[PDB]
Amino acid sequence: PRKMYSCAFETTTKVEDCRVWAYGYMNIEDHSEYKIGNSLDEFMAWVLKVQADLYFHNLKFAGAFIINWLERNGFKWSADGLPNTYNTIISRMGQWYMIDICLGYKGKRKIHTVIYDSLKKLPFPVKKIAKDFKLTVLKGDIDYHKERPVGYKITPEEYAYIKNDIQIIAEALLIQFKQGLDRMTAGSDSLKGFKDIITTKKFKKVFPTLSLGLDKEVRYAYRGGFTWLNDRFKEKEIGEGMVFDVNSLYPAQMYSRLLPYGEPIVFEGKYVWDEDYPLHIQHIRCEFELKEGYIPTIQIGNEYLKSSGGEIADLWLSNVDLELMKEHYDLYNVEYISGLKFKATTGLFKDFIDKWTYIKTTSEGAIKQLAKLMLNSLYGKFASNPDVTGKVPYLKENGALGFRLGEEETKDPVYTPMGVFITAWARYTTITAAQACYDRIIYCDTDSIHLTGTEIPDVIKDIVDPKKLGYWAHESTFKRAKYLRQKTYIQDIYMKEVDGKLVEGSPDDYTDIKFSVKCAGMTDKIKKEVTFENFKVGFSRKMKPKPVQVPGGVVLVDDTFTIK
DNA sequence: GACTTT
DNA sequence: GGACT
DNA sequence: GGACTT
Repeated sequence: PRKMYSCAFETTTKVEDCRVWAYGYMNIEDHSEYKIGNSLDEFMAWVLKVQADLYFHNLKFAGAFIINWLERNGFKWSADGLPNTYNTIISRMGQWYMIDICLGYKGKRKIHTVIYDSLKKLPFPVKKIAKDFKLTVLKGDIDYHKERPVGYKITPEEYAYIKNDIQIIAEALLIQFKQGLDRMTAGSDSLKGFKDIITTKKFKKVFPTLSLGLDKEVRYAYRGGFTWLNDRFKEKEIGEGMVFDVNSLYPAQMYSRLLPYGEPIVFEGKYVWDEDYPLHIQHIRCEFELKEGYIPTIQIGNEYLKSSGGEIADLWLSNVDLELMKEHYDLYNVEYISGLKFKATTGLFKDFIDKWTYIKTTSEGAIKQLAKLMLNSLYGKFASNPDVTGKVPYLKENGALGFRLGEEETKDPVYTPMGVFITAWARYTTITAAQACYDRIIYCDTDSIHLTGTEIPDVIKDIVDPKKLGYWAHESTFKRAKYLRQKTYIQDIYMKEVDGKLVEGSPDDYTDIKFSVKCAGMTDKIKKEVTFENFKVGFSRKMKPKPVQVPGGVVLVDDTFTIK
């Protein structure tokens, strides 16, 4: 069958002169077959002849260079696999999955080279993959901005970095493929594995294909994690506190919660209790005002709302979310419009989760990471959007890539109600624990609650455990902290030296402090600049790479990052 | 609701 | 915090 | 065909 290669480019960083200055490829099955060179023309000649499957890490980047070349070297876009054309899978939202370059046919053979994104398989930076998969990695980075003219001679040091980059991804992908995880994406692998375990026969019976109209209604109720900063603590210096984190939040909901299956039944007005269809999604219009003493749960944000402010809220809510809302808010002018009710059961994920949890628990390094990936990448596939209308590349007048929305396309839904309820139960888990600890609650993010003080609250003692699925682990304790916004905080965390290594400590048992920085969108280089003294709204650094399409490819231009 | 790449 | 060219 | 979320 087809050979597989791990590939990379190094590129120049001038908007007026953007080009590949190095390429590397390495056979994923035979890491001894590899080549590094300084010509995209040379690389692409190989691409056209190799009739293989190629992988770049973060194809959205390298892919720009490839398409720029194709468009200048006699290839046009086609969905239909015509000779001397290329097809793509680029989503509406700009996720890159595939470039398929068609040469035509020779004798019986379809001649093509397919290029995939290894980031879809291994959703971490290369450096993190090497660390977690226990693979050899060289310290440091290439000097990105060094002056490199056309034909620039690659140094031994640059060559070694490029070889290491492609070999890390080759090693990681080979391990993944040897486990049987050889579909296009981590989520696709997870879903296939789940079907293997429950059987396709059962899957089809219990997760029937919903009409596009019904799927759209269900999807209105699909929301993600609960992330919230208590205004009481916004931009304030905090003393001691502690963090609890659920042990495997989403798998825990899948393992034990009542979850929907089967063909829904539509109803008008307000849901009437049906023990046989005990879960529902309710379309409701209302105004609302948060009750004193309660955490807000309605996001229409980023922020969770205290009030509808005279704008009528038009919501589709799972019963889990609806009951939270009714408890946390006073509701006014309520109109129950319509909804959908579902059969439900526990246990649909037991065997899958048991299998991969065992592998996780009994394995190390690479295989352990893959078990985590299988467990973590399943729920999201249930709410896959049946609208798969994509984006088509083209060369703009200036010679840079532009993208147009392509032809309308739909596919079958998977089973969106399952996604709606998995995330609803996850939110319920976190919101209810935070609410129980209302007097001390600082911040929530998805599976974690942060409290003032250092003693475990009595009200959650019985649901705290360092390891047990779905319980809250006491993750850390801090000496001081500062929270500016959602996903934007720092902590001085108590640590202790054990066996010559630093691990989480406590106020009564610490040796040192770990200074921890969390800020969404902040790069690691910018994180190095942060201190307790300078961490405030208005903190700014012109150090955030932003991708710009230019003639030849993409330049990552350093842009201003500001805490707003 | 992306999350990485030079 | 906020990309989706 | 493929393709977690918008």
